[PDB]
Amino acid sequence: GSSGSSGQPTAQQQLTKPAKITCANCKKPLQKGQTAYQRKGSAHLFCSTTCLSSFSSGPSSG
Ligand SMILES: [Zn+2]
Repeated sequence: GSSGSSGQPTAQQQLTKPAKITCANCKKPLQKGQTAYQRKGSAHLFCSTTCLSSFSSGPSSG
């Protein structure tokens, strides 16, 4: 005979949704109005190209 778990224990606490917007690279408070950069099929914004590119990590389980 034998046994198993086959369970997925999940439980975390965090803010349902953010209040303000920040760069996904430098994490800077983008003033309301300033233009933001967004990649294709992605929900991440950036302050400027310099970051948009920097963020890109590469071939890492992605
Ligand atoms: Zn940035």
